[PDB]
Amino acid sequence: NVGKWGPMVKFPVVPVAVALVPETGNLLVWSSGWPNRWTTAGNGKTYTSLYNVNTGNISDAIVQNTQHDMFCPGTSLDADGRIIVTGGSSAAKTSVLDFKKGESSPWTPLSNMQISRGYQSSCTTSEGKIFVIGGSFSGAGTRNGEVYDPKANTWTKLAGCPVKPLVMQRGMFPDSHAWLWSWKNGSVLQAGPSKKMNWYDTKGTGSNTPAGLRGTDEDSMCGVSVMYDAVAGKIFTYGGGKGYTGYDSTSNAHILTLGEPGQAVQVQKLANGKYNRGFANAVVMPDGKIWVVGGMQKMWLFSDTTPQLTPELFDPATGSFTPTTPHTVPRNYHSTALLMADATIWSGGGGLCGANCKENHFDGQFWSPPYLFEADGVTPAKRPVIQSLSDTAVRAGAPITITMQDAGAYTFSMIRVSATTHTVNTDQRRIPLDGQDGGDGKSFTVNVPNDYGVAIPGYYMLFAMNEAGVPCVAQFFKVTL
Ligand SMILES: *[C@@H]1O[C@H](CO)[C@@H](O)[C@H](O)[C@H]1NC(C)=O
Ligand SMILES: *[C@@H]1O[C@H](CO)[C@@H](O)[C@H](O)[C@H]1NC(C)=O
Ligand SMILES: [Cu+]
Repeated sequence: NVGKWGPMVKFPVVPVAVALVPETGNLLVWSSGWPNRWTTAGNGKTYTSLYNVNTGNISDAIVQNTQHDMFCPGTSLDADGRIIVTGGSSAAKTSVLDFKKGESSPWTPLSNMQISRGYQSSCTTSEGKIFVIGGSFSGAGTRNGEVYDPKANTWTKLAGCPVKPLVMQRGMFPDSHAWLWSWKNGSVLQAGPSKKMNWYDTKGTGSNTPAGLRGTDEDSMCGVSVMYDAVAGKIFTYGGGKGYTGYDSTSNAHILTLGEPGQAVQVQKLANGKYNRGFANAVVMPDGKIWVVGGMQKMWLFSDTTPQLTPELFDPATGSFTPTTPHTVPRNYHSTALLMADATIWSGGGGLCGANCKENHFDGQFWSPPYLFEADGVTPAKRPVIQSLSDTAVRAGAPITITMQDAGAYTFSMIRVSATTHTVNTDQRRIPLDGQDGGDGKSFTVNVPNDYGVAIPGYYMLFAMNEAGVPCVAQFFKVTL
């Protein structure tokens, strides 16, 4: 039992960026101002397409954003499940999609950023603000840190949050794709890709302080990281290279353990993965395993060379990797992967290099992990069902009563609804939840962690896993301020 690939789909745009839409769980994908190519200046618009998980069908490409070419942006989901995309080819702009108004309805404008930028990272802070830093694909000026207040609809520079301490030594865009992880009291850990990690404080006029080196790791551009147990403060990191392009990626794997902001982050070095990867994606699953898919060995853009076609499942409880079933198409630069509400995992994309470019990959597939199958690894297991939640918009600390269709012993986790492009996914985090049996083996009460630095505001998927480890299809709910 190594899981199983689902059937292949082929979008009418190259799915370079993708987002899970709250409530439905549909998968929204976008490229740029063209379906199949990009430019630095962009086309003043974006093509998007949407996979519907209720029907299994894909809709044809539309120009859904008519003011902003959202190639190479920052992405974050805010406290209400709005997808906020910054910069990129239209390097000054902020756009927003509110799913409630229609998954295919026009993206609408928000305030321009103070500093124009592209290939920055964006994250939603414990206050529900949006912090960006870096990003020199486009724009101008030192790409210092700024913060978006979505109540005020303003962007403010944070003099105390310079980019300098995160910049790597070599290669293109050394200030870009920071591994940003929101934490307690408005803090953000930049965990990489520079071997030097740094705390940022997004309150006030800003502050920053070293968080320590990432053990013995080297600079790791377009390595991956994921916060697989926010309650324990754990982040898994893998791979990357000394520069954006030009060098061999690594199979280095670490676990970071966060304590208090401004303190030193603990780093443990694991056994290496079997495959070295740059431009991979990492996805945390409801059981706390991490799936690492794609990437290449010697890093170049728009290239299918030295592809790693065999993904790996990492289990933090064993500190070990296991290979899963190979795919046939490379998933290198501009590839994406994302957890779906049915606990399968999207993988696809790659390329975006013009008409008749053989490195364009419009396609992808959904990977069903081992937990969806019986011990023979081929028969689909029966799945539990959440009938209801007591509440769907709860505060930090607040209880939620979860009513299962069938009586039994269940475990729970909530995974933050997320989006990804260019290896960057700041939105994804897992919180394991202790469930209190309510008497009947059917109603269970959990509490949201009491800290908004752990339970970052916004939408989550609540999964219940039965005694076999088989997860249900998630319910959505939000954590409010
Ligand atoms: C897609 O749409 C068709 C009708 O065009 C519908 O019959 C079908 O059930 C939907 N899903 C799949 C997976 O074909
Ligand atoms: C939050 O951070 C600020 C620094 O901006 C600090 O003044 C305060 O001590 C922190 N609050 C808590 C509850 O730790
Ligand atoms: Cu790119």
